Amino acid sequence: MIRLTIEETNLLSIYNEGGKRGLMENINAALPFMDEDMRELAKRTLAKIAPLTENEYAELAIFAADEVLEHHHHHH
Repeated sequence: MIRLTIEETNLLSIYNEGGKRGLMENINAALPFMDEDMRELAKRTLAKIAPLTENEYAELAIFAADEVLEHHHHHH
């Protein structure tokens, strides 16, 4: 298990679907629809999961996106 930051894992939380494969296909298809800062962050974080499989990304399973919820609270 690798250690990702809050910025990295929260961006993955936006497109997390179908393991890390569908996550990469979600991010790369929505790159022109994404923010510039989000896109430059995306290429760094996807390079972390590039040496990983669906198994290793399921161990991560978005761990670091709960810390930013206290800042605004999106009603869910």
